[PDB]
Amino acid sequence: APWIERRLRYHPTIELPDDTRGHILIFGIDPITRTLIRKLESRNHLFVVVTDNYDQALHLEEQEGFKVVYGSPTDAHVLAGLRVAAARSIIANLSDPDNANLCLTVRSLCQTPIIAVVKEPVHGELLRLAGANQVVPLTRILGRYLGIRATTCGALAHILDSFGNLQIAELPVHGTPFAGKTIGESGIRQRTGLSIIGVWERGSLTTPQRETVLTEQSLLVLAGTKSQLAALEYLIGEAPEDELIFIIGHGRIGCAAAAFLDRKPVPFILIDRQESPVCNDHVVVYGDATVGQTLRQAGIDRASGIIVTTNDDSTNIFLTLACRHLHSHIRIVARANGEENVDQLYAAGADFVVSNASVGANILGNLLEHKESAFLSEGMAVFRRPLPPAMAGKTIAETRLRPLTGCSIVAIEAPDRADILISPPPETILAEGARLILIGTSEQEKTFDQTIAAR
Amino acid sequence: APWIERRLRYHPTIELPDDTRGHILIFGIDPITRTLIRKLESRNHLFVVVTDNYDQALHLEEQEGFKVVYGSPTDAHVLAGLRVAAARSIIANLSDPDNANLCLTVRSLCQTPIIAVVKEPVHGELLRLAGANQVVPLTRILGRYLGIRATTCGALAHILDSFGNLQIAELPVHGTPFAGKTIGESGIRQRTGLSIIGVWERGSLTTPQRETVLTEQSLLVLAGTKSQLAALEYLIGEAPEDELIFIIGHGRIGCAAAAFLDRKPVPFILIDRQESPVCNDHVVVYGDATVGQTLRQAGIDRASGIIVTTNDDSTNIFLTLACRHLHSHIRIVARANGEENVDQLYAAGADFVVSNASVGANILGNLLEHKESAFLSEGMAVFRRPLPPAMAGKTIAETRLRPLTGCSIVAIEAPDRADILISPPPETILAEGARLILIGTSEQEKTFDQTIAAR
Amino acid sequence: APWIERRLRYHPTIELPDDTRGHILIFGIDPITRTLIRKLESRNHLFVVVTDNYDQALHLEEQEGFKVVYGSPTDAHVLAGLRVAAARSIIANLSDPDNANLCLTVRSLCQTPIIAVVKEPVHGELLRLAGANQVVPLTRILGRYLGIRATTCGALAHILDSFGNLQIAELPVHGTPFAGKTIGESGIRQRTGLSIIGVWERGSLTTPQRETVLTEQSLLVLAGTKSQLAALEYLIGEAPEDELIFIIGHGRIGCAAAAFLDRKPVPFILIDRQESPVCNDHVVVYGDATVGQTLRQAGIDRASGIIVTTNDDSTNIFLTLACRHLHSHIRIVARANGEENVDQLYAAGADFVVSNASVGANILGNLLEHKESAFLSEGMAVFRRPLPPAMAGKTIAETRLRPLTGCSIVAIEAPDRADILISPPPETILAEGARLILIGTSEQEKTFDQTIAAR
Amino acid sequence: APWIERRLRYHPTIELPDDTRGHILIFGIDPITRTLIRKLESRNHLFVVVTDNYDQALHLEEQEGFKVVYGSPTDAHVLAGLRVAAARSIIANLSDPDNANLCLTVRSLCQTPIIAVVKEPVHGELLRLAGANQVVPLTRILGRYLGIRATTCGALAHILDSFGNLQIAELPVHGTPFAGKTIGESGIRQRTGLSIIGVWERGSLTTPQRETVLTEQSLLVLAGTKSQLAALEYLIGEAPEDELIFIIGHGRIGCAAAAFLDRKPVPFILIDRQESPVCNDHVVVYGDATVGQTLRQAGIDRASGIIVTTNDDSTNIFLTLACRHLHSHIRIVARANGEENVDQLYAAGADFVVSNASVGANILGNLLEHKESAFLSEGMAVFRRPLPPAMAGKTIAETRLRPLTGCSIVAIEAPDRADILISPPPETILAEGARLILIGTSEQEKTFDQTIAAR
Ligand SMILES: Nc1ncnc2c1ncn2[C@@H]1O[C@H](COP(=O)(O)O)[C@@H](O)[C@H]1O
Ligand SMILES: Nc1ncnc2c1ncn2[C@@H]1O[C@H](COP(=O)(O)O)[C@@H](O)[C@H]1O
Ligand SMILES: Nc1ncnc2c1ncn2[C@@H]1O[C@H](COP(=O)(O)O)[C@@H](O)[C@H]1O
Ligand SMILES: Nc1ncnc2c1ncn2[C@@H]1O[C@H](COP(=O)(O)O)[C@@H](O)[C@H]1O
Ligand SMILES: [Ca+2]
Ligand SMILES: [Ca+2]
Ligand SMILES: [Ca+2]
Ligand SMILES: [Ca+2]
Ligand SMILES: [Zn+2]
Ligand SMILES: [Zn+2]
Ligand SMILES: [Zn+2]
Ligand SMILES: [Zn+2]
Repeated sequence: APWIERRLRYHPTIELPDDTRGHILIFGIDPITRTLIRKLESRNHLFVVVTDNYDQALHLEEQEGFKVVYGSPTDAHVLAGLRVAAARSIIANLSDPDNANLCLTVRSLCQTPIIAVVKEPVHGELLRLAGANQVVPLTRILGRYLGIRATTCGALAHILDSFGNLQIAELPVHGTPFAGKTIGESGIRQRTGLSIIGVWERGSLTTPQRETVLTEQSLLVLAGTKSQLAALEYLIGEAPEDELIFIIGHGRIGCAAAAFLDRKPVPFILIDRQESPVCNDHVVVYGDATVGQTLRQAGIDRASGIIVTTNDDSTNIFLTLACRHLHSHIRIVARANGEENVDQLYAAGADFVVSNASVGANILGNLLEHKESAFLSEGMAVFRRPLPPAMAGKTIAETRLRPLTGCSIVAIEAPDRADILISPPPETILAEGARLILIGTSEQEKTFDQTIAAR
Repeated sequence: APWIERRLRYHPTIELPDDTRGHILIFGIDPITRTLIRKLESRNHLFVVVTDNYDQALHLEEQEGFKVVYGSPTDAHVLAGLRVAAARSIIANLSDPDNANLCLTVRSLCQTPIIAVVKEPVHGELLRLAGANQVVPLTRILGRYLGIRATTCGALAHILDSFGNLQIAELPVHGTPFAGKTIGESGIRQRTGLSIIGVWERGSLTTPQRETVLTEQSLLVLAGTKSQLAALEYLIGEAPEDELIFIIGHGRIGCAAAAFLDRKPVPFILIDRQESPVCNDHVVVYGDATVGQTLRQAGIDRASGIIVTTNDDSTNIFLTLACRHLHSHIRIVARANGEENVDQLYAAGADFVVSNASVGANILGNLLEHKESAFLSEGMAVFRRPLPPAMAGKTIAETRLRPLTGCSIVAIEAPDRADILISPPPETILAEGARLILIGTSEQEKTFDQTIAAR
Repeated sequence: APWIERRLRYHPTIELPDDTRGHILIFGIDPITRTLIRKLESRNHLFVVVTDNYDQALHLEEQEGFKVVYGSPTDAHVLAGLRVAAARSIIANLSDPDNANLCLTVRSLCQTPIIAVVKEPVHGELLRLAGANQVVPLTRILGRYLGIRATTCGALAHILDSFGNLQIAELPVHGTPFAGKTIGESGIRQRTGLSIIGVWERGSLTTPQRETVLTEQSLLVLAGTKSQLAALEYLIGEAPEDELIFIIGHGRIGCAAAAFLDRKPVPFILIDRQESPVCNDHVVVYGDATVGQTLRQAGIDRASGIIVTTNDDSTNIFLTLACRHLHSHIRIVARANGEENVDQLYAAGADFVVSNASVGANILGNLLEHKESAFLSEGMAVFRRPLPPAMAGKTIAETRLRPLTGCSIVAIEAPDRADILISPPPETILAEGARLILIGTSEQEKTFDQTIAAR
Repeated sequence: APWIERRLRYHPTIELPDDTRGHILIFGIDPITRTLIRKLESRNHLFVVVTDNYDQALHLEEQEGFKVVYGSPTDAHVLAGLRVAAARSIIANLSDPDNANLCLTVRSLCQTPIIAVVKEPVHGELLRLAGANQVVPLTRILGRYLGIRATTCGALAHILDSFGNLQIAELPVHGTPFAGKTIGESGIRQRTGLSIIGVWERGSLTTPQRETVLTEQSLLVLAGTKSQLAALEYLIGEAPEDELIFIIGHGRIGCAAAAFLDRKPVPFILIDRQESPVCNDHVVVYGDATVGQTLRQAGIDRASGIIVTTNDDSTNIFLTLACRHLHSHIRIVARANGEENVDQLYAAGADFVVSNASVGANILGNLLEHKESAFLSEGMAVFRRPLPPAMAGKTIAETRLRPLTGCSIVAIEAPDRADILISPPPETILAEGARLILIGTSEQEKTFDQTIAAR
C-alpha cells in the first residue's frame, strides 16, 4: 500500500497519468480554493493542486479531496505532465505576473478554459490578453461587500446597467424601513414598480416569496429603471448628518472597501500598520490597531461604523471584542479570512461577517458549474416588458417570441402581488397583466416593440 | 514498538482517543508551562501540549511528561479532536488575539475552565469577555516581584484591599531590622497587631513558626487594618535617601517594574537597545548594556539598586557579574527566564532572583489544584472578627458559621504565643483572646456584626 | 539498489571514484549552466555539478544529464576527490572572489583548463591571473545584446578590429531599409564591398544565401574595411530624433545595456526597486514597474523603446504585456533568464527577446569543445585576400596555403551573386574571382602577399 | 551496525556513556576548534563537541575525529549528562555571556579545568571570576600578529616587561638587514647580548641554531635588557620616511591591529562597509573594498603596507590579488580564516599570512598538555643570570637549584658560541660560563643572588 509506503523518505508527484481527463487543476492553493474543493464534492470531481514549493507539497499530501503535484507552474513541460489539454478547467490564483505567465504558457498548448483571480482591478484586461477567459477581481468584490454592509443605513449598490434601460442593484436591509417585515408589506413593487429578482441569505440566492420575512442581514437583488430605483432611494431615507466609517487595515481589501465608500460619498478613516505600496489615493493612519491608544487617538470614537479587515483572523476577532466592549452602539462589519472563524466574529459582537472563503469559493464554483449559461448570456440585453394584451392566456411556446423577435423569456412576475417565476417552462400560461423579463440581442431589444406591434 | 516507529519518517499525532477524560491541555508551550508540567507530575494527570508548528511538534514528541498534538488551536475541529468538552481545564498561553480566538471557540463547544495568561493587563477585561474563567497578568506580577526586591530596605507591598476591611500586604525582609530575627523577637503579632499568614522561601509558602529564622530572602504575608499596616511602616525605620534604581531591559516585565516603582514614589532609570513598540510613558536611555561604557554614561554610579531584566539569561548573568564587580554594595535583582539559570544568577552575585518559571508555575499550579475553591473567590472579602463571648472554647464545626450567615474560616489566631494554623480540620477547641480570619459574601459579614450578637 | 536508496534517508556524494577521467565539472549551477548540460548531450560528456549547499544537492540528485557532488568548491581536498587533474575542463561560475579562490586552488593541483564567468568586466584581468584560461563577461555581453536590439532603428555594432584593417561588425536589421528584403535585394555588398559572413536568426548562425529573407529579428554579421562599414552606415539612413529608451531593471545586465547605449549618445532612463550596491555612475528612478503610475510618472509616455531587464521572468512577461497593451507603438526588447519563457515573452508582445540561458550556454559551448582552436586563436588575425589567380580551379589542399603561408582559409566568397562558403572543406575547388577570408598570425598575414608572389 | 543507524531517520546523542573519563569537550565549534581536534589527533583523546543547534549535530555526525552531542550547553542537567566532572578539561568557545553562564554552571558541579576564548579583552577578568582557569583573547593576539608583520622594515614588539629587568620582545626579520643571513652570520647573539629564545616559522617554533637560515618569513623571540634591545634597534636602522598602512576590515581582529599600531605611533587608514557595533576610537572610510573606486579613492596609492582582514577568505584572496597586481612593491599581510585557504593567499601575492586556525589551535593545544607546563612556569618574574661559580662543571642532578631558591631554569644558554637549550632535563651538565633564563620569582631574584651564593 501507500500506507506502508509513505513511512519512508518523501518524494512528490511530478506528472499525472496519460488518461487523466476532466480534472480541475488549481494554481495557488489558499483558503478560498481549499473551500472550493470541499464545496464541489457533490460531484465526483478531480482536483489537482499544483505547488512549486517542495515543502508545501509534503503537507498537502496528507489532506483529502485533492491530489498534489510538485513542479514549476510556468514551465510547459510541467503543464504537459498535468495534462492541461485534457483538463476540465484551470484556476489561476497566483500573483498577477505569475498568472499572465501561466495563461500564456497554457494558451501555447491548448484552449482549456481558465478562470483567473486578479489581484488588481486594472490587470483584468491584461489577464484576458494573456488568455484567461474568466477574470474574478476577488478582492475588489470582497471590499464592496464590506462597504455595502458598513453604512448605518444601507443603500443601493449598483450591479448592472444593461444597455441604458433595465438596471440591476442590490440593497442591504439593515438601516432600511423594510427590516423585520415581509416582502409583501414592504410595498416595494407597489411604491416603486421594481422587480425583486432574489434574496441573498447565506450565499444562497433564494427566489423571494411574499411571506418571506427579511432580517437585518437580508440582501435584496432588484431590477428596474434608473427612475424607479430613485423612487426607492427616496423611501429608505437619508443617512445621519455625521456618519464616518473607520477602516482597520488598508491592505488590498480595505483599500477596495474604501474605494467603494468614496463613490457614494461616505467619509472614512483608515488604519494600517504599514504604508501600503499600491495606494496613492487614500490618506492612512499608521499604527498597530492592536496597541492601546492607537485607535482612540486615530479617532475611532467618532465613528458611526467600523470595518475590521485584517489579514489575520485572531486579530479581527480581537478588534471586534474590543470595539464592541468599548463602543457597543457602533456598527461593526468584520472580515473572515478562514471559514472556521466566522462564528467567533459573531460571538465577539460583529453585525455582519463577510466570509472571504465562502464568497470566493462560491463565485468560482458558479463559474465552473454554470459555465454555459454565463457564456450564452455574454453581451446580451436584459429587459422588462408588459405582456402584450393580445398574448394573455397564451402559453410561452404559443407566443413564438424567440422565432419572431429573437428575444426569449427568462422570468415572469405575476399580475397579482405574487412571487417571481424564474426560468418558466415553455408550457407556462401567460397571465392577465404580468410583466416579463427577456434576454435578447441589444439590437433586437431596440426593435422588439416594433415587431410585436407589427403583428 | 514506538521505539522502531521512532526511526521511521516522522508523522505527528493529530488527535486524541475517545477515552480521554480529565486531561489538561496547553496552548503555547514555554519555560513557564514546561515547568508547570514538571511540577504537577506527581498529581497523576496527562498533559497535552498543542502547537501549529510542525517542527516544534517534532522536537517535542521525544520529550517526556506530556504528549503533543499538531493542530491549529483556534479551530473547532481540532479542539474536538482534543476532546475539549472532556478536558479538566485549559491553559491559554498564546498571544492575546490568539487567546481571545481560542477562547470564543472553546466556548461554542463546551464549558471547560480556561486559565489565560495575559500579555497586557488592559486586555484582562476582554479575555474574560472572551470566556476565560481566570486571567493572569504574569508580566505585571513578575514586574512587581522585581521592584519589591529592588528597594534597599523593602516596604509594604499591597496585594488586595478587602474594601475598607482588613488588607493583605507582602513584606520583603532584606533591608529591615527584622532580618535575622526569628518570629517573636520580631514580635509582629505582639507589638503591631497583625497576622503572619505565611513565609515564602524559594517559591514555596511555609508554616510560619516562632523558631523559624527570617533571612534576607524571606517574604512575609500580612493581614490587618489601615492603621495596623501603617503601624509597621514606621517599625521598619527610614529607607535611606539618595535612592535610585536602574532597570536594564525595558520590555513588558521591565516596564511593569518601572510603573510599580513609580506608584510608591521611587526614581528609576530605564536602559534598552530598542525602542518599545508598546510603551510611551517612560523615557529610555538607549544602548547595549553589555558594553560598560554605556551604563557608566547613564549615571549607574549614582544608583542604589539594579534590576536585570532581559529576554536572554546568559546576558542577565553576564551583567550581574559586571556589576557585582564594580559596585559590590549595590542591591542587584535579576530575572531568570529559565529555571536552570537561577543558581548561576545567584553565583554571579544577585541579591534576589525572580525565577520567571518558578513564579509562573506556582500561580497556575494553584489555580489548578484549587480550581473549585478559588473560582468563587471573585468579589469575596477577607475579614477578622473577635472570638465570641458565649461561643468561647467550643469546637469550630459546632459554632455553625456556615449555617448562620454563610461564613467560613480559612485561618484562626491564638491569644498566647502559640503558632497559627492555616486551613485547619473541623474539630478544634477555641481560646480566650482569639481572632477569626474568615471568607464570605460581601453582605454576610455585615450581618455577622449583629447576628452573632443576637443568635 | 538504486531506487530503494532513493527511499532511504538522504546522503549526498562527497567524491567521485578514483578512476574518473575526461569529465567536465561545473561550479555555480544556474539556468545558463543547466542549458549547457542539455545542449551538449549529443557528446557523451560527463558533467559533474558541485555545490556547497546541502539542500540544493538533494533537489538536484533526482535530475538527469549530470551528477551532483556536495563539498566546498575551494577546499583543495574537495577538488582532489573530484579528480580535477583527470578532468577535461572546468567551469567557474561563482562570484568573482570565489572564482579567484577556486582557480588558485585548482592551479595548486593541476593544469586543467578553466573557463570562468566574470560578473565584473574590470575583474577580467584578475581571474586570468588567478589561473583561468578563458574569461567570459556574460553580463556585459547580454547587456550589449539588449542595447543593440532596443534602438528604433538598428545600427552597426563593432565586434572585432583585427590589427587595424579587417573589421567585423554586427547589424540588427529591424529599423533599417533591409528588413523584409532578401539579402540579394538589400544590395549591401554591391554598394559597400562588405562580406556578409553570417545571419543570426534564433541564436543560430546561418549561411547567407542571396535569397534568404531578412526579417526584423535578423542579425547580419559583416566583414570589411572601416571605410566599407562607413559606407553601410551611410546606407542605413539617419537615425530618428527624440529617441529615448526606458530600461526596467538596473542590476548588472540593465546597467550593462545602459552603459552600452551611452556610447552612441543615446538618452535613457532607468528604474529599479533597489539602489544599486555596485554602480555609482547611473541616475536611477525608484519603484516597482509592476505598480501602475510608477512607469507613467517616470515618463514612459515619451519613450521610443523599452528594455525589460528584471531578474524574474513572470515580471518581464507582465511588463511586456502591460506596455504592448498601453503603448502599442513603443518598441520592446525583453530579457529571458531561463529558456522556458522566451516563447511567452514573444506571445506577450516583445519585439525581440534575449535569452540569457541560450546566448550564455551557446558561448560556453563553443569555448568548451572548440578549446584547441579558441585560445589558439589568441594573438591571431582575420584577413581578406582575392584568391590568387593561379589557384583558380585548383583544390584547397592542391593550393597548399597552410603549408606555404601558415594561413588557413576559413571563408570563400564566390564572384557572382553566389553564396559565401564558410569553413569550406579541403576538397573544395576554388572559384575564378573569389575573395578569401583567412585566419593566421599578423606576421603570417604580412609575409602572405610576398610568399604568394615570390613563391 | 553504524551504517544502518545512518539510513534511518537521524537522532542525535544527548548524553555519553556513564563511564567516560579524560574526554576533552568543546563548546562552540569553528575553524580553530575543528583544527584543534585534527592537531591533537596523535594523542588518543576523545573530543566531544556540544551544540544546541539541531542541524549542526546532524552535519557534524558524518564527520570523523569527534563525537557529537546535542544539548543546551548551559543546562546543568545536560552537563551532568556530558559527565563533566570526569572530563579532562573544557574549551568554552561560546560568546562571552554564554561562556560566563557555562563556567558557573559547570562550577556548580565540578572542579574541572576550563579554557575560555574571549571576544573582548575587558571581559576576560569577568570570565576568570566566572570559573575559567585560562582565558585567551584570540582576536587581540591575532590583530597584533597582523600588525607586527605590517611594518615596512619590521621593528621590535614587546611581549613582556617583567618588573623592569628582563624584557621579552618579538622581531619580524622581513625588511631588516638580518634577512637572508643565518642566525650565526648576523651576530645578533654576539653583538646585541640579547638571548635569542625563539624563531617563528610557518606558525611553528623550535630551538634556534646558528646554521638555521632567517628568510623574510622569520620572526625572532628575544630576551634581554632595555639597553640591549636599544642596541638591536640601532642595528636595524631607521624606519622609511613617509609610511601609511591600509587596513581592510574593521572587525574585531581588524580593530585590534589598528590599536596595536597606535602604540608605536604608525599612521593607518581603516576601510569597512559597516559601522562597528563596538569601536568608538577609530575613524573608518566606509565602502566595499571589492568595488573598484572604494580603495583608490580612499588614497591607497600612498600606502606602504596593507592588512587584509575580512571575515571571508575568498574576499581576502581576491583583495590580495587586486593589490599585488596594482602595487607590486607595497607589502601585503593577509588573514586566513581557514587553513585550506592559506596557500592561495601566498599564491595571490601576500608577503605574509596569519592563519587564525593555526595560531589559535597552537595556543589551545599548548594550554591543554602544557596545561601541565603552565603549572610550573608563569607569573614568576622571568629573569636572567650567569652560573654561580660554585655550580661550574656540575649537573642539575647535583646542584639542587629549585629547592634552594624556588626557581627552575627554563633555558641553559650553552657555554661557547653555542645554541640555547629550552626545557632541559634535570640530568643536564652545566658548563663553567653559562647564562640561565629562570622563570622563578623576583622574591627569589632579589633573593637569588643572596641565596644562590651564601649556600
Ligand atoms: N494590527 C494591525 N493594525 C493595522 N493593520 C494591520 C494589523 N494587522 C494587519 N494589518 C494590515 O492588514 C492588511 C491586510 O491586507 P489585505 O490582506 O491585502 O487586505 C495589511 O495592510 C496589514 O498591514
Ligand atoms: N544587552 C541588552 N541591553 C539592553 N536591552 C536588552 C539587551 N538584551 C536584550 N534586551 C532587551 O530586553 C527586553 C526584555 O523584555 P522583557 O523580558 O519584557 O523585559 C527586550 O526588549 C530586549 O530587546
Ligand atoms: N518589479 C520590479 N520593478 C523594478 N525593478 C525590479 C523589479 N523586480 C526586480 N527588479 C530589479 O531588476 C534587477 C535585476 O538584476 P540583474 O539580474 O543583476 O540584472 C534587480 O536589481 C532588481 O532589484
Ligand atoms: N568587501 C568588504 N569591504 C570592506 N569591509 C569588509 C568587506 N567584507 C567584510 N568586511 C569587514 O571585515 C570585518 C571582519 O570582521 P572580523 O572577522 O571580526 O575582523 C567585518 O567587520 C566586515 O564589516
Ligand atoms: Ca476560531
Ligand atoms: Ca545555567
Ligand atoms: Ca512560461
Ligand atoms: Ca583554497
Ligand atoms: Zn487605498
Ligand atoms: Zn514603559
Ligand atoms: Zn549603472
Ligand atoms: Zn577600532
